[PDB]
Amino acid sequence: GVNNMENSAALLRRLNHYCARALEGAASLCQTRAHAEITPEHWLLKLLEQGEGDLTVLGRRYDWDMDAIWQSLLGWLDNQPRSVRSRPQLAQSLNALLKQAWMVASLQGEEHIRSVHLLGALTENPHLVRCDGLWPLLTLSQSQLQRLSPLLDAQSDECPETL
Ligand SMILES: [Br-]
Repeated sequence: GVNNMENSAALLRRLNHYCARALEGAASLCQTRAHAEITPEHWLLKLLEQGEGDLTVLGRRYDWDMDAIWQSLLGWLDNQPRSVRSRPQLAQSLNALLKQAWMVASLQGEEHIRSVHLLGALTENPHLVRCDGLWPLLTLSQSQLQRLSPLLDAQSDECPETL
């Protein structure tokens, strides 16, 4: 009903501008391919496409083979079957990832969701993705991600706008 609808909408409003822009990009990509559901893989592809956020900073720091991650996401994208819809919806796994990322962020005292929170949610629930090439994203624990906040705040485009 109404309360559930408004809860899902409040969750979308909590996304920072980087993550929101990427989610819109994922929805646009789904529309061009006439796919019914926006998955976390569609979102991760668009996050990496923007390539200046928390994920890119971590990839650079920990020397992830970013090309192999991108190729795995392309492979996953091309292997997805068409599922007729004039307009896409968020997949069950995406609503779950969004909700868990907010819970990760809110437990840290944050008001907004950034890509590191989506990563934190993913590392604690690896089955939210069904793409083998995403294994580097599962290498850091939530405790490690939390400790990396000063580095992310110095290098990511998702950092605070003030000191
Ligand atoms: Br990124």
